[PDB]
Amino acid sequence: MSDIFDEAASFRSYQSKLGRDGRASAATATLTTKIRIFVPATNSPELRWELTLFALDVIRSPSAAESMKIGAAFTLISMYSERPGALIRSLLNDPDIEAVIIDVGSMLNGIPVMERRGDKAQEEMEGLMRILKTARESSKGKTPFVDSRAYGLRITDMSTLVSAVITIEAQIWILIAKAVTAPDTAEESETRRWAKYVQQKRVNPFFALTQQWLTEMRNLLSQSLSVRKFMVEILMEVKKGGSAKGRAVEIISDIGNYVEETGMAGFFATIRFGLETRYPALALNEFQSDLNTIKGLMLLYREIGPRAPYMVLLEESIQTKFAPGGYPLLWSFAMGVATTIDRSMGALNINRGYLEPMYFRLGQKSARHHAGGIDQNMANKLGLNSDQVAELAA
Amino acid sequence: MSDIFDEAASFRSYQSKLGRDGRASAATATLTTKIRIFVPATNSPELRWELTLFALDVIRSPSAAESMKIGAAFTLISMYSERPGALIRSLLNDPDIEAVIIDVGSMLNGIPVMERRGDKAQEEMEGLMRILKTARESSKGKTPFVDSRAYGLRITDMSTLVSAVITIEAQIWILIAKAVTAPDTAEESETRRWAKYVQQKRVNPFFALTQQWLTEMRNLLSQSLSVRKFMVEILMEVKKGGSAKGRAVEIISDIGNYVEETGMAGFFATIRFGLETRYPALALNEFQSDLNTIKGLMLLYREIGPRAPYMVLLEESIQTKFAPGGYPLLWSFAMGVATTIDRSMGALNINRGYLEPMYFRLGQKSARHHAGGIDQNMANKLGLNSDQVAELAA
Amino acid sequence: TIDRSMGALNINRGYLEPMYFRLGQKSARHHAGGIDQNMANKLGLNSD
Repeated sequence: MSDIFDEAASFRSYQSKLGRDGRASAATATLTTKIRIFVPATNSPELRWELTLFALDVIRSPSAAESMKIGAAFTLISMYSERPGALIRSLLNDPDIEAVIIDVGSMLNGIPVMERRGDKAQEEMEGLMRILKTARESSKGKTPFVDSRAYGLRITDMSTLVSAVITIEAQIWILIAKAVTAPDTAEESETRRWAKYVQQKRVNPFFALTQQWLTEMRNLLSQSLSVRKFMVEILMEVKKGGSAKGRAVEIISDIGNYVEETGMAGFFATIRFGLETRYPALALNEFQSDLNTIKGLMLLYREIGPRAPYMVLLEESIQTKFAPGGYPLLWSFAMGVATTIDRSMGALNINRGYLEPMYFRLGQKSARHHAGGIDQNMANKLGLNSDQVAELAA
Repeated sequence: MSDIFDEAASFRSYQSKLGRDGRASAATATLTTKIRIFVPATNSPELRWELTLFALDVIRSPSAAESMKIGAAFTLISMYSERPGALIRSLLNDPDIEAVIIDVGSMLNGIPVMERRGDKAQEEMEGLMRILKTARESSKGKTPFVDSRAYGLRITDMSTLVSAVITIEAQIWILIAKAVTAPDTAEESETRRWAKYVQQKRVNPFFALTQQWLTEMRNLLSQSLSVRKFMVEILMEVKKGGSAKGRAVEIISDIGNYVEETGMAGFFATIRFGLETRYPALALNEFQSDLNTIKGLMLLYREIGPRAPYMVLLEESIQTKFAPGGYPLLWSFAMGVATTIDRSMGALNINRGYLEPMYFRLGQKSARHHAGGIDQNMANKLGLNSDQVAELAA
Repeated sequence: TIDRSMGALNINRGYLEPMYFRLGQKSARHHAGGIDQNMANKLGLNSD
């Protein structure tokens, strides 16, 4: 009767937020791995420039352990800040890892430990020379930068160091957008992002890392979740306005615009195209289930918090509930109108196992062959009967 | 008269929750079996790696007693946690078994009990040696891992131990989804999950157990209810958000996303297809009793609690009431409409004794030949008669 | 007529009243479709 078809509406709503309540215990505590991070102790450009040159080699090194690679990645990302140690410690929310911040101090060819020389210090020094030698020998004499003069470059001016650092920072931050969604199909948008900043003169193109190095870093960035968690945390904190933003932060925030809502195009295309742009072909006894699920998903996205857009980057388990497959019918209809309306929509890979071509065809017809689609008009267009015909005349 | 057909509805509602009230006594207390669990006392990677290798061997062993196999399974599942004993003790709700947590301490080829050597210890040592020898001899020299180098592999880095343990836990946790529903028809969805996690780089494919070991572990998991209860409790605790989630916890929750509502495809398919997607063929005076039963089942499911999705895993007696057989007509109608609508639905085995082919045919017709089926339109589609005709044309 | 399993039940009692049994048999199939009160308004359901 009347009561039924409404009990389920609450039942499906209740089923979504079934056990997602309360607080968990500390028993489920992940084992932690020690991560050694080399941060510059001082503000001297010569030390910082020599440090970021070292961090580039460690990432490019094939003999480097993964823990060292994470430390080099953390060293690079926090190079812009005047207090890299404070930034890492106050913006780390990774239960998987524990970070031991190491102030570099002075700077040799490698790094001087400068702590009880001879006692548990020489072996680390030999290891770093093995890291540096293997890193340089692995490549065919090719420096990480696309310009060989950018590697053996002496930096003593603070102005030059800052510009050089951002270019290394910016080129790294391009990769996060398509590091886990489709890392193989990258280097097209990444080059487009780099070209945009070069034309804006925000980045000096002299310090341009080669694509061989970028592939090595992107592979490291995709494998490791701790680096992604730290980099997402920076994005969220920078996104919060209120204070003055420096050149380093402004580029990071600008890059974060492309990073947001990544890896969830299937869900958002359904929202933008399938749900909005109201087509008379919506209520057809086969979308009401998907419409109800989509409505529940909106509340879940609002409930998650500020980490919702970067769900794929953090690999949240809640993301699977958002993926198409729980509402394949409306999603198939949604990309049916999406491919016809948006020219860019159509390069998306949607060769899933629940394509439902019949509903895809209906979406294709809905964009063009359905009707003109005049929604409720606040302005009274009493003589616009032919106006729709002229619009429909194409 | 008017009172009839409402008195009957209240009677059925009261009969559903007939005697499920009050609190039971302690007289009906099951006999408990001692279960010996070997947990790592320290955090040294070598000891934990040796312990998980021993657990793999014991599980693979054919001469192992069932209690030893359950102990090995509990040892494996809790290896990721830094304090496995606390995790097991604080997440155990099994009246059938009592767990005696044993801190391993040091590690020989097997495990040193290190408690009054010579007194009631040498027999256990020789028993464990027999277990290991039988496990190694039983297979044709084949290690549990698909790579022979992964077995005799020395682990001293914490990161490598974490990665290997994560891979082993993931491969174990794939089996729970289809361990009791259809264990024989597995190895397809399990392989799909493994491929998905490999493509996400969450699991290192080097530590991939062979399919023979996976079959043995799936058989053990299907036979035993205590392991299933422990893993369902872990899933429930992990599902509760609020705290930071590690890589192991994220993987476990992502797997539990697939685990939820397993073994109840008939009921939920009935809901989603027959109940929702309102078809003019619903109100037919042969579905009213089924609709009332379905409503009562919905209230029962809401009443059960957070264990409602995992009733088949825990083998709850309430599950039999949820199974089709109390509402075969609406279930058959929903199966027909689902098979016509959902392409994936149709690989389901529905060769029951209450198929009612007439209602299956009625649902098949209602899916396609019935009508366009335009529901209540909030947006007024004045001229959408031709739109409905075109939609029905397909 | 409705439940296939129902029919293995032994109902050979002394008060069978076949005339009312026959009417029940006709009620399931030959009586009518039996459209009950419809919360959803299906105006075009005459052919349905």
